[PDB]
Amino acid sequence: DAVGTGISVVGQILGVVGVPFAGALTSFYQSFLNTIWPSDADPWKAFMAQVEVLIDKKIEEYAKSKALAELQGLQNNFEDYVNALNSWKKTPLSLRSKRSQDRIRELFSQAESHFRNSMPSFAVSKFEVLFLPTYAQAANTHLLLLKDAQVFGEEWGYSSEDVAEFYHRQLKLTQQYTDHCVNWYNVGLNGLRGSTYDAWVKFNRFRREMTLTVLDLIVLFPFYDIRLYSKGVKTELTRDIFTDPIFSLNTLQEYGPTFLSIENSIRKPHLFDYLQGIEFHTRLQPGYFGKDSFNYWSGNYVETRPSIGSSKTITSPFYGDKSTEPVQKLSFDGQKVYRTIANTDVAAWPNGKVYLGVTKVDFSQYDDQKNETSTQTYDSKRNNGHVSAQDSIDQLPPETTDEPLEKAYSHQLNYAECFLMQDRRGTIPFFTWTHRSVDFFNTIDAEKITQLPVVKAYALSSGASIIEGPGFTGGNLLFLKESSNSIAKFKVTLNSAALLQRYRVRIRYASTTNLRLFVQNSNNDFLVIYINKTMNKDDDLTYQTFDLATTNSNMGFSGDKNELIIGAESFVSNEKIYIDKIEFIPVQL
Repeated sequence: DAVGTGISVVGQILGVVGVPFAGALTSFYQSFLNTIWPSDADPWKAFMAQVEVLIDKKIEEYAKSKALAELQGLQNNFEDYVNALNSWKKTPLSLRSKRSQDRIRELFSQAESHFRNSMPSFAVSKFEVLFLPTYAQAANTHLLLLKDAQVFGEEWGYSSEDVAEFYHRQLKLTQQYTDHCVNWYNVGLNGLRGSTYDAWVKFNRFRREMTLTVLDLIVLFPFYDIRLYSKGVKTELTRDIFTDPIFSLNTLQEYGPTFLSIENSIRKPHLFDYLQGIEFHTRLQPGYFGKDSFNYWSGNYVETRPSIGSSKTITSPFYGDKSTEPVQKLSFDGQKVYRTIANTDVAAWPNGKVYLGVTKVDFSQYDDQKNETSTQTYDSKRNNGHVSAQDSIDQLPPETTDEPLEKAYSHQLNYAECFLMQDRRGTIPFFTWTHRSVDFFNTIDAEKITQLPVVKAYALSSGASIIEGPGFTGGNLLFLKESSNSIAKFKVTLNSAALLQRYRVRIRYASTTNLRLFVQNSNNDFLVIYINKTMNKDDDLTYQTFDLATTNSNMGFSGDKNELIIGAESFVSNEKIYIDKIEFIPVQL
């Protein structure tokens, strides 16, 4: 499946990126070949067909076969290279010959060059939204390969000049490939904007599928720069994912909530939080003949708990209709809900009125602590049998199938919200999921470079707001309106090895002015960070607008109650400052 491969690749890359030199010295390439570059090229036909199905368009035959051809040549070159590479890696120094050198280089320049020149084949005119996943996937390989030049270049025989041409190229394409993907995503996304419920479900499916397959991959590209991130990288994807509405309004399609009411009712950008519990509200759906009436869940309240550092729960507004029957409360405090299976029911009226609603949902939860799996259920307590409906794994497959689901899932439940149908047909619920990569503990690694998404803070000041991300950061950003000393507070987790260490702090931001930022910890370290102008006010948030500001003073931590506050100095209104990640580098003096 296109999405399943995508999800699987992003899981492999996330782990490889956490290995020094982007895992360049491990056997990652073997798994990567089986998954993305298999001999039969099945994966490609899947990506090539994935978007046709989403925008309901097609890629002309010429364009489509040319692409598969370029892809055949690329798989070959690339596999050729990987084999020459395993050899090279195994060869004792003493046994490495000029023949080996000349040969491995010749292969590298061939794969890299073929890749460099193929790219346009997946970016054809009038076929950008439809070639998207293919492009992102080939791009990602070109970059995974170019970095190899910085790791092996010198022992392969390349000179300074040669090696630098590659680095320069790498920096230039990381930017280009990133921007291309975000650009065509917005173009396709916006092409699905309509006013209907139907228009929405299509709009939200492209949004999801393209995120799992492209945007989620594009965020990893910067960690291939093994000079800027030479220690391995510990990061996470924080964005929300909306699976499709729990059941399909077959004859009811027309009665679904409008586009705007759906996009204006959904929960806006916020600090990352976790599911605590769901309060189910139930009502009766009468069948015309009474014996065929059923209870279904009409509305709900949801409780979410903030990121580490704050326990206070957040109760959402009431969603949908108040119960007519008893309310059921489920609390998932301390559990990871990795799957939901809903069952539906119907009651057709002679006068043509058909009615639907959810009579049941099973929440398969997993407990990290006790390492136990269990289930929890919402049963309306009245139904004529079970028509089937949504199974989460079909939309959000796991990272591998040869792994127990509770150990291989890719997302966890985060929110549930009911929407009402027009002409009183009932309520259709929506679920929201977050990536399994999210560390609840905000752990700072002792060896690796750690990225702390700014949305992992547990508190924000009045002058700061969480805003929708540009597209290539894997989540949302913090916008700075009013500078204060406690713009945001975080609590982080360090282990013993991590406690004996000191850390240099780097900050990924985008700003229209130079300014000083301050970082404080409860260990009384106070660091001043001068950020510089990276864009003009009238600019858009593209790849080149973000940068890394750092300080030459480091900080250390103590014990188990570590907190971090970010402050800033005053700036005039009208200047835009966006902060994305706080990075910790273990200063090994």
